[PDB]
Amino acid sequence: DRGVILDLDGTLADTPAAIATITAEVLAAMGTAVSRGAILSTVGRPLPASLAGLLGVPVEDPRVAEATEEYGRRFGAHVRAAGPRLLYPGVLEGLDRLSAAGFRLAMATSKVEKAARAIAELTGLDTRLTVIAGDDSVERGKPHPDMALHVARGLGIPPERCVVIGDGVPDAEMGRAAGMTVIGVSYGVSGPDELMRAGADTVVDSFPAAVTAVLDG
Ligand SMILES: [Mg+2]
Repeated sequence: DRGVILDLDGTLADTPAAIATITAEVLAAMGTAVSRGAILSTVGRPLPASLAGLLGVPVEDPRVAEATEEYGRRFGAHVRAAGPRLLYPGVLEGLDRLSAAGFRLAMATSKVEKAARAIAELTGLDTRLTVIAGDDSVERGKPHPDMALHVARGLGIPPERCVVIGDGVPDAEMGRAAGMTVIGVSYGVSGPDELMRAGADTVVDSFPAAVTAVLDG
């Protein structure tokens, strides 16, 4: 009777490299380019805000919508090409083990909700997850607690009995702010010290290790 709230990019789905590459493809389509470090700094964060920051324009600039739509096309094609291969090894099996032990599972992603659901459907996450929320599901996205509180409500589990698993500082900040335990993972966008400094209770180095941490309590 406990909840596990999982980030998508860099936690369940091995997408950081594809996100960086497709971001670059989209900027090239828009006739431009930015530093590698700038792109890397955005990986896994909300997409329109990230693209606006890389282009150096207001988020409401029409160039942002153009870039976001092009990104959606390219990323959607990538996800259809990958299917379940989009996920890190052990993810579906791990989620099944958590379900078997009586945990209710949710996704909380900085992707928009429609994209999150489509990815869940193409990878097989959909049959494991009770609730899916994205950046547009709530007024205040990561690092605010709201998304985690919203999915906890969806699960019917009080925040106190939920754990957040993610690879980003925003996930750790979201979980801590929501009054939840946080398991950071080091195989995504963040190193372990940064996650500990952001409030992770522990940091593990693989998804199966995160599952073991939850199962053993
Ligand atoms: Mg992430």
